[PDB]
Amino acid sequence: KPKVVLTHWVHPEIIELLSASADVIPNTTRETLPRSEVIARAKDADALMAFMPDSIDSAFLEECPKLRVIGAALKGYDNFDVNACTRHGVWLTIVPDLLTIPTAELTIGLLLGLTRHMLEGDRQIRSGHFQGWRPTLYGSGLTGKTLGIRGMGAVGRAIAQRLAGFEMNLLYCDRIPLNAEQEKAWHVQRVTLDELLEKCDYVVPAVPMAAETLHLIDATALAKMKTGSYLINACRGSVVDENAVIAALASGKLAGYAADVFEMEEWIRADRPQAIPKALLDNTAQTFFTPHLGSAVKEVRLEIERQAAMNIIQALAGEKPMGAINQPY
Amino acid sequence: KPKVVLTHWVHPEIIELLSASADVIPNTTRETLPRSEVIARAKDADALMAFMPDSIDSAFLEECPKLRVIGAALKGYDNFDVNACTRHGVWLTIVPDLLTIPTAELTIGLLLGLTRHMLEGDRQIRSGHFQGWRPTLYGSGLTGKTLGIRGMGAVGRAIAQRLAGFEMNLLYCDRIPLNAEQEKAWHVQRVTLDELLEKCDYVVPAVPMAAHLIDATALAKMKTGSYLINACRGSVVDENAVIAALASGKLAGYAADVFEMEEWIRADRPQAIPKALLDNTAQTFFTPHLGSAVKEVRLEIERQAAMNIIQALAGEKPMGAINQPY
Amino acid sequence: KPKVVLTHWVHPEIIELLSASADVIPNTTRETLPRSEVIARAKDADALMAFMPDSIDSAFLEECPKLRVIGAALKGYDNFDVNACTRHGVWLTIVPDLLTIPTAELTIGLLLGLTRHMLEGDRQIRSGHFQGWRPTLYGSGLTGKTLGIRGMGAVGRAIAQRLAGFEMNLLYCDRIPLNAEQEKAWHVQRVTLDELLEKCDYVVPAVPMAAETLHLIDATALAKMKTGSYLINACRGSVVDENAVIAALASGKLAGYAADVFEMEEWIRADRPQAIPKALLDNTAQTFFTPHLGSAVKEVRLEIERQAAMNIIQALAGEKPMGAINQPY
Amino acid sequence: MKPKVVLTHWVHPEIIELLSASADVIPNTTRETLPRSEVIARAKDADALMAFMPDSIDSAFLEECPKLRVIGAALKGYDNFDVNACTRHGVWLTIVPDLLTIPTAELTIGLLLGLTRHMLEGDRQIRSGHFQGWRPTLYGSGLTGKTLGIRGMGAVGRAIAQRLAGFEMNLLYCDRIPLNAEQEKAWHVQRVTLDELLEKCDYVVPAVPMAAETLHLIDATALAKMKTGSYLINACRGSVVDENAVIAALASGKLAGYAADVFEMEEWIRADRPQAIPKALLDNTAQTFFTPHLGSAVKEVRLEIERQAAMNIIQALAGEKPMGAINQPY
Repeated sequence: KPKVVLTHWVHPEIIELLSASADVIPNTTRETLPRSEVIARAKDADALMAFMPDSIDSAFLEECPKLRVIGAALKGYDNFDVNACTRHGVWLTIVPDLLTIPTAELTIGLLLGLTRHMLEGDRQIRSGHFQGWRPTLYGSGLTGKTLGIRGMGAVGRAIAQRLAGFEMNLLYCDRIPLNAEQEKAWHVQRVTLDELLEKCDYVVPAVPMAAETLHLIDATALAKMKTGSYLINACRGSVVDENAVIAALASGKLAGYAADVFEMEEWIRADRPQAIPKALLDNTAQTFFTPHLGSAVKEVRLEIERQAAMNIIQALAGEKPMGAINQPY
Repeated sequence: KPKVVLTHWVHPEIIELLSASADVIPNTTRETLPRSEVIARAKDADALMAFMPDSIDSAFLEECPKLRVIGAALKGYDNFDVNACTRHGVWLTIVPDLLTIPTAELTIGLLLGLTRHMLEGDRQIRSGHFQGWRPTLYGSGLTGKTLGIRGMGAVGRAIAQRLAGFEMNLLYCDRIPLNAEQEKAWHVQRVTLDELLEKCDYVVPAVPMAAHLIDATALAKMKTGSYLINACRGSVVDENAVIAALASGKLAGYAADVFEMEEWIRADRPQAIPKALLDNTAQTFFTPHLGSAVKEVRLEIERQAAMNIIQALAGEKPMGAINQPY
Repeated sequence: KPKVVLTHWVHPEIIELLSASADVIPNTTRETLPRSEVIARAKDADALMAFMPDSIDSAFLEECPKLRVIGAALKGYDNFDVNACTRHGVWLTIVPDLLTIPTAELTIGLLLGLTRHMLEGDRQIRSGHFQGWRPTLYGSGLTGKTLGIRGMGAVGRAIAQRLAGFEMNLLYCDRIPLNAEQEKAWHVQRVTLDELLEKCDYVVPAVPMAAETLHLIDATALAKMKTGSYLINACRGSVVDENAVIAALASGKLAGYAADVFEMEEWIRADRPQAIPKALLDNTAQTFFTPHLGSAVKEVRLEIERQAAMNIIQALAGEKPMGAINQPY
Repeated sequence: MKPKVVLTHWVHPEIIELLSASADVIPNTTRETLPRSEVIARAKDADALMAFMPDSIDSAFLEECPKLRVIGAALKGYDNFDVNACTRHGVWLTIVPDLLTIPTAELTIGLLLGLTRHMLEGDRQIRSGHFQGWRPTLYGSGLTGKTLGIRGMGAVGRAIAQRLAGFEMNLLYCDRIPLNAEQEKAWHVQRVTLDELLEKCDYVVPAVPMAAETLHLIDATALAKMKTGSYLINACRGSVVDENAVIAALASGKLAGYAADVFEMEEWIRADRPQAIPKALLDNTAQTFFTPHLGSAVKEVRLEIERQAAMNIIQALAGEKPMGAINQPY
C-alpha cells in the first residue's frame, strides 16, 4: 500500500477514510512539525496532505522522490511552487473556499466582544471580586450605529446578511455593487470609500471584489475615519497597517482594534514583521485578538480535511483529482 | 463535455488542465484572432478564456447563448460589460494582479539598457568589427545619481526596493506618503512633482497609490540631459513632445514599454509609434509591452483563469467572480 | 614646452588640464591608431597617455628618445615592458581600479536584457509591426530564481549588494568567505562550485578574492549546470569557453549567454581566435553582447583620464608621480 | 612623517627606491633569512611589512607589531598567514598573482636534460684539466622516442607538456580531471592511470594536479611500480617524494637517477620533517642533480613579484583598496 503523510492533525474519521487505500502517517499532535521532520516522514511517502505552515519548493520535492500527490487542505496555493510540482510529476490539489460563513460569524464575535468590553468583563469575574452590577465597563452598542463593510466579497455579504437584524445603519463600498434585491433585504447602502470611513463607527474590511492595493487601512485611511471608531480585521494580515493602528489608538482616533489575522502571517511580503507588536499585545483594554480562528469550526475543518483526502485518494488510484490545479507527467 | 474557447495562446500545461473537464479549442498561434473568428468559435461554447483584446459586450453575449463563464486572464475588466454578463447568466472572473514585480524588473532593465547604450553595443558586436575596447558608447552610471519615482503604488514600491542597493539618491512623489519604515528601508525621499522633475537625472513614472502627464511643459521642467523611462502606460507620456526634447538635448534618452497607440479607450489616438522615435536608435530603447512577459507569471495568470472556468462549469462559485449571474 | 601624445580620445577638460603644462597632440577620433602612427606622433614626445590597445615594448621605446613618462589610463600593466621603461629612463604609471561599480551594474543590465528578450523586443518595435500586447517573448523573471556569483571579489560583492533587493536565492562560491554581516545584509549563501553550478538558474562568473584559474566555464562545467540556465560573462574572455557555449546553446543546456568580454581580446595566450565565433554572432535570439562597456560611464572614464594626466603632469614637473610602478634611469 | 616599511628579505634596489617615495624602507641588505626575533624587532613600530615564504604571520606576530596597516606578501599563497587575525587587527593582507609557473617548467626541463645527459659529471671532467677529446664515457639516455609521464596537469604540468611537445617524445599524464580534447592533441599528451604511468614511463615528472590533493604519492610502493632504470624529476614540492625510498631504489637499480629542486627538509608545517638532505643522496653525484629551490629564481620574475608586493603596500598606505587584498580589515 502507498503511504500518505499528514503534516497536521486531522479528525480520526479522515484517517479511517485514508486507511482503506493507504498507510497513514498522521501528526498525532496539534503542533506544527519542523520542516526537517516533515521531510524525514515524507521522504518515502507517495502522498502528502499539506496545510498553511507547509512550504513546498523544489528542494522539498527533490528529497521526496516517490511523491505523486500533494493534497493541500487549503483553498489557495501561495506557499506551493506549482510548476516545480508539475515538473516532478506531483499532482497539486486544493479545496474550495469553505471559510466564508465561520469567518463572518467570528468577525461579528470580535465586534461584539470588543465594543462590550467582554474580555475585561471576564477577567473581572475571574478575579473573585464581583459583587453585583456596577456602573463600569460601559461600551458601545450596535443599534443605531453605523458600520462599514469595505468590500462586498462573499465574506462581506455574509456579514451584511447577519447584521441585517441588528437595526444598524449598514454601509458598504465596492467597485461592483450588490443587486437591488440584496440591498433591500439587508438594508445596506452603497457609498464611496472616503464616505464609508467618514461616517462609520465600526469599519470592517472584507476582501473587495475585483483587485487593488496593499495596506488598505494605513495612516491616511485612519485619519479620515471618525474619532472613537472601532476597526475589526478578520480578513487578511496585509489589510491593516498595525503600527499606524498603534498610533491611532494612542491618540484616540481609534477606540479599539480586533483582529483574527496579523501582518506577521504574510510570507509573501519581504518588509515583514516576526511577531505581533507588543504595544498591541499589552493593550488589553482596547484590543481583542484571536489566533486565526476564522474557520476553526469542527464541521468546516472536517470538510476541508475530507476534500483534501479525497483528492489524495483519487490521485493515488490513477485519476485526475477533482481539485487539481496542475497536470503533471 | 463542456466546450471552452481560448482566445489567445496558453501554455500546454493549462490546456491539459482544462482538458480533464472540458473540450478545449485553443488559439494555436501567437496572434490575436479577428473578433469575427473569436465569436464563431465561442458560438456554441460553455466557457471562454478572455484576454486584453477581447471586448465582451452585449452583442458578443447575444452571439454566444451557451456561455456560462468568462474567465478573464486579466486583473481588470475595462473591456467587459459586467451587467450584460450578469443579465445573460454568465460568470465573469478575473485574476489577482501579478504584474507588479516583472514590470518593475523590466523598468530597471530599460533604465540600464538606455543609460549604458547596450543596444548600440550589441549591434557593434553583431557587425563583426569588434577588436577590443574603444572610447565609444560612454553612458551614464547609476551610483551617485538622482532617480525619481512618480507615484508609489505597487510598481513604484517594487522599483524602490530593487534600486535601494544601487547607492543612488532616490526620490518619489505621491499624494499618499510611505510610512517611515519603508522610506528608510529603501532610502527614498518624498518630494513634490516639481522638485522631482527639477532634481532628477532619471524620471520613472508609475501608478500612484491613489488617483498629470509628461508633456512639453513637464519636459521643460526637467534637467537638461535627463532620461525618461516609461513602463507605466501609454497615456502618461506625450511622444511628440519627447521627440522634440530629444532633438533639443533636454532629454538624453527615452525608454518605453508602452505607447500612445495602445490607448484604445480614448478617441484622440495615433496609429503607430512615431517614425522619429523608431529611427532614434541612439537615444531610445523600446519593448513591445513585455512588462509581465515572464513565463512563470504568464503561466499563473492562465492557471487562475483556467481554475475559474473549471469551478463554474462544475457548478461552484468561481474564486475570481466579480458578478452574480442570473 | 614638453609634448604629450594621447593615443586615444579623451574628454576636452583633460585636454585643457594638460595644456597648462604641455603641448597636447590628441587622438580626435574614437578610433585606435595603428602602431606606426602612434610611434610617428610619440617620436618627439616627452609624455604618452597609453590605453588598453597600446603595447609598449623596447622597440617602441627605442623610437621615442625624449619620452620621460608613460601615463597609463589603466589599472594594470600587462601590455607594458616595465623594466624596458626603467632602462630607458621612462616613468610608467597606472591608475587605481575604478571599474567595479559600473561593471557590476552592466552585469545586471546584461542579465535583465538577456532573460527578458529585450533585444528581440526592441527589434520588433523598430520593424514597425507593433499592434499591442501579444503572447510573445515570454522570458525568465528574477524573483524566486537562484543566482550564483562565482567569486566574491569586489565586482562580485557589488553585484550581490545590488541584487539583494530582488527577492532571489543568492549563492556564491569562494575560497575566502564573506563575513557574516555581509551574508546577512545581502542574503547570500556560501556554497561550493559544484553546488552553485547544479542549483543556479543564473550563473555569473566574477573575479574571486584569490585564485588562479583560466577557462572555468568549459564543457564539463556546462554539463553540471541546470538545463535552461543562463550564463552572464562580464568578467574576462578567458573565463568562458565560447565553443563550449555554442554547443550548450544548441543542445538546450543554456537558454542564453550574455557577455561584455570575449576570448578574442586575450593577448596573454597565443592560441586565441581574433573574431567572435559566427555561431554566437548569429544567435541574436539567445545571446546579448556588449563591446567591453563594463566601465563605459562618463564619470569613471573622466576620472581615469584625469589620474593619468595628473601622473603625466607630475612626472614632467620633476616629481615622482603618484601612480608610479617603477623607478626609471 | 613617513610610515615605515620592513622588508624581511633582499629585494632589487629599484623596488626600494619605488617604496621610498611614500615610506622609509628598512631593508634586509643580506641574502639571508633573518631570525623571526630580528624580523619582529624591526617590524615592532612598522606601518607595513613585505613578507616572504619564511614569514609566519600569526596572532603573536601581529600583537608584537600594533602599528601595522598592511602586509604585502611577495607570495601567491597565504598558508603562513592567519588571515582572520590580520582582519581583526586591522591589517590588509595581500598576495601577488602566480608568476612561478613558467620558470619552474623551464627549470624542470633543465633538471631532466642535466640528469639524463650526465652534464654535471661532464663539467667535473672538464674542470679536472684532463680533457683530451671525445671518450666512450657518460653515455646517457636521450629524449626522442622515450616515454615521459607528467603526474598532474596543473599549471606547471601544462607548461611542461607545451615545452616538451617539440621533443618528439611519448607524453602521458594522469589527473582526476582531464584536459579537454584540444590541449591533449596540440601537445601530444595522452591520459592514463597513475599505475599505468608508473609502469610505462622512462621519465616521471610529478606536478601539482587540478583539485585532488593526494598525499606522499611517490613512496617505496610507487617506486616499486616504476619501470626499472627510470628517472624521477621532482620540482613541484618536497612532500611528494620519499627520499629514503629513492636512496634504496637508486642502490637497487630501480631508478637510474633522481633530480630535485625541492626537499623533504623544507616541509615545516607538516610533522614529517628531517633536518638535512640525506647524505646518501648528497654523495651520489653520478645519479642525482639538485638545485636549492631555484624554480622561480629568474631575475625578471623576482623583480615583478617584488614590484606587485610593493605596489600593494604603497596602495594600502595611501588609503586605497590594495589590488591583491584577500581580506577586509577592521
